Parts: sequence; C-alpha cells; structure tokens
Amino acid sequence: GEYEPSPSDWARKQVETYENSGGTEGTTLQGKPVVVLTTKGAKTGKLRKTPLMRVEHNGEYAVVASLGGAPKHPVWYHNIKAEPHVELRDGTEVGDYTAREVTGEEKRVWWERAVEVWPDYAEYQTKTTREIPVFVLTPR
Ligand SMILES: C[C@H](OP(=O)(O)OC[C@@H](O)[C@@H](O)[C@@H](O)Cn1c2nc(=O)[nH]c(=O)c-2cc2ccc(O)cc21)C(=O)N[C@@H](CCC(=O)N[C@@H](CCC(=O)O)C(=O)O)C(=O)O
Repeated sequence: GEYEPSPSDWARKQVETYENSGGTEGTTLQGKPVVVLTTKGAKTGKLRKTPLMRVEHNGEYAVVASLGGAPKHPVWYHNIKAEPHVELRDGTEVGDYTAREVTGEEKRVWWERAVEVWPDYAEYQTKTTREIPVFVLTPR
C-alpha cells in the first residue's frame, strides 16, 4: 500500500486513539483484536504504552515480541524484563498482570494460540536468527 504511514507512526496513532477513547476506538488491526500493554520504562521510569495482538485464554494473555521475525528486540521487551508488573487494556477494560517469559510446552501452546489470531506470526519464524520471546501475563 503506497499511501500508508510508517509502521511506527501507525503504532503511535493506534495507541493514541485506543487510550484517548478509553478503549472504545482503534482496537483492531486487519479485523483482529489488539490490546494495549503498559510497562514501566527501564531507563526513564515512565509508563510506556504499546499496542500488541490480543492472545487470550481464560483470563490470561500472551504477547509476542517480534518485529516481523527480525532479531532486534522491541524496547518494551526490556521494560518487562526489568519489571514484570504490567497493565493490559483489552477494549474498555484494564487490569494488572505479572508477565513472564515462557519456555517449553507452555510456550508452544501459547504460540499456537497466537498464530490462530495473527497467522503472519508463523511466517515470521522463517526470518529468525534469535529465539522469538513470548510472555504470559497472569492476573494479579
Ligand atoms: C519504537 C519503540 O517501540 P518499541 O517499544 O521498540 O516497540 C516496537 C513495536 O513492538 C511496537 O511499535 C508495537 O506496538 C508494534 N506492534 C506489535 N509489536 C510486536 O512486537 N508484537 C505484536 O504483536 C504487535 C502488534 C501490534 C498491533 C498493532 C500495532 O499498531 C502495533 C503492533 C518506541 O516506542 N520507542 C519509545 C520507547 C519507549 C520506552 O519504553 N523506552 C524505555 C527505554 C528503556 C531501554 O531502552 O532500556 C524507557 O522509557 O526507559 C521511545 O523511546 O519514545
């Protein structure tokens, strides 16, 4: 698409609409649901808000840290590593979670859930040179 913003400017615009509307607008991407993760900034201490694909199961969520399978980690990856207490907004509702990087069978199961929501995640694997981080968020 020739007449679209950069992916970074799109993410900024989406998170702005999402937050300013109290989760009543801007909550989808290609028809698929998006959440807003709030993390504590590792360096600055500021609260940082990031739109991510919604992957949910019985009140837990998972988030995938991957810029299209590229190896450089998103900055919010570092915020979670430093501070596991995060907030997650799903539409009009928000809550507190403990985020942890998962491994093994747990990671495989959540990855399958994520690929059902956002099939492109499977394609990203073909570009990888580092593990793809997956976090599971449990209510707290
Ligand atoms: C460009 C950078 O963003 P980032 O945290 O590297 O994240 C890159 C992307 O993951 C981010 O744009 C995502 O929202 C993109 N994104 C997804 N990204 C994903 O990785 N996974 C997804 O499933 C996903 C879905 C998605 C859906 C909609 C959408 O609009 C965007 C989506 C950024 O926002 N810069 C900030 C960083 C803010 C920050 O947290 N800084 C820390 C720095 C700490 C340190 O560097 O150690 C601080 O304040 O101290 C800034 O500096 O102003």
